[PDB]
Amino acid sequence: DSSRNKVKETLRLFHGVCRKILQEDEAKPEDQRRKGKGLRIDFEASTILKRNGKFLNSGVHILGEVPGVEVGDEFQYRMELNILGIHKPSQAGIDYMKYGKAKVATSIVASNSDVLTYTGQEDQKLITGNLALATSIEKQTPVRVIRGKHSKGGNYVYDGLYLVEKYWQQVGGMNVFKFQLRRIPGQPELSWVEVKKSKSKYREGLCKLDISEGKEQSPISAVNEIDDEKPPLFTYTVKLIYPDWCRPVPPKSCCCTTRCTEAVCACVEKNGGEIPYNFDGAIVGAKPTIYECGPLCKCPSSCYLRVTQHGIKLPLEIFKTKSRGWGVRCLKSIPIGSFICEYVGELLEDSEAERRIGNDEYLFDIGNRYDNSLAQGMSELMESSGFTIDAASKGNVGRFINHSCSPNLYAQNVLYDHEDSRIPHVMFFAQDNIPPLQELCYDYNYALDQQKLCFCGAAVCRRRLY
Ligand SMILES: C[S@@+](CC[C@H](N)C(=O)[O-])C[C@H]1O[C@@H](n2cnc3c(N)ncnc32)[C@H](O)[C@@H]1O
Ligand SMILES: [Zn+2]
Ligand SMILES: [Zn+2]
Ligand SMILES: [Zn+2]
Ligand SMILES: [Zn+2]
Repeated sequence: DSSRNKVKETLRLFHGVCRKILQEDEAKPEDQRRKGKGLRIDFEASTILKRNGKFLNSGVHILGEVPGVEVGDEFQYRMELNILGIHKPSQAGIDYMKYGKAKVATSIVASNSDVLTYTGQEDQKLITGNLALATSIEKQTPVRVIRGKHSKGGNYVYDGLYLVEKYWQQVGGMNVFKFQLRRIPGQPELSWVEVKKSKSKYREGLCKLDISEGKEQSPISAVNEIDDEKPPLFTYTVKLIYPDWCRPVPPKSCCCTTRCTEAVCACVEKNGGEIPYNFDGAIVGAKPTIYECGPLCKCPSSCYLRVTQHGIKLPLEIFKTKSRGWGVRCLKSIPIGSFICEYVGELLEDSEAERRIGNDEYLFDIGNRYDNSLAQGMSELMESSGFTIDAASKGNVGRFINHSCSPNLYAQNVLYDHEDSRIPHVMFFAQDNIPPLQELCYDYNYALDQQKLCFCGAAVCRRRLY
């Protein structure tokens, strides 16, 4: 609830600190850098959050559901599990707590879909963690299972609550304990099961293979498992449509022959003397404006300042919701800070967009969307436009992204093929590690009374869309 938002914002803060530390290391000459030394940005970020009182459920073990943590949630670092109190050991696979005179397991990190076999702990002994997991069988107390998928992206997934049914002992060439767990009925489906079904021959609800019809480099399918509706009529466009008096003037370019770096390069200077992306392509954090290198920059395509201009990289699809029409999701998980897509449509003066008929549901009002909340919290740890994008008649997949009061995306202004700040590119970025098939949403930011109810379903919902 408030708990859900607290959890998400705590993880967001953590990754913000990680990527700021990394940004500061990447700003150094490639021998003053510590990443080789075995810099540990997750460890350092964890220490910073700890000293500033940001850990949740600290000093206590929890049996069963953890408030604000949901089945399917993903984590990049094991340390995130400790920050949230999901799983306390930094390395050990089994976490446990006192229970009556005994100890029972609270959580395991694990490397017929409701059934799981888990390997324990040079013979293994029935002590500590192994003994606790064994005791879970007798008490029939719940165990949280965190599944390791195997580096940016979700590496761990919360798969929910399980019961331990039995254990046995076998040669691993020394002796090991093995445990069989079974998922408690009534929980949301495992995300790996949902993904498996989405990859099927006969996948239910498939309406259209490609709503772009060949224009996108990768097809964007449409799925409807709710009703018989097919996707709405519109002309798919991967290119912005400019008025003629707004066609791009050649921007200032940089003379760098190698990839651009900083804390010489004009484009680094545009960004305030720093690189707004990490070297792995993820955005460090939202800013009012990001300047990418342009067509005449001497730098290679691999330039750290060339990200959103390369277009969609993720496998997107549109799908039917029960109460908000069509929305957008991704067939795989999305690492925090990843570029999603642009909001593409016709660029119009606000007055022109307003005058036109039938387009009100597909307008992106440019400007005043930078949220500096995170920048502020992080500092504690250590402009307007007269233009609108009309995607009603002509637009890309961006027109289908719904609103949420607790969104997993945000809009980011980007300039690269021109310097006209009145009409920046509107680029969406992830602000969570997003589970596969989770609906993608951002804050529409409509002012109330300039009525329509908000159906985003968040616990902190502001109740009205406008
Ligand atoms: C840009 S369209 C998004 C795609 C749209 N759902 C469709 O089927 O084409 C914006 C419209 O989606 C609906 N919508 C988006 N988010 C909503 C929300 N949180 N609550 C209620 N309706 C929403 C509203 O009808 C809104 O006018
Ligand atoms: Zn440069
Ligand atoms: Zn440049
Ligand atoms: Zn460059
Ligand atoms: Zn809402």
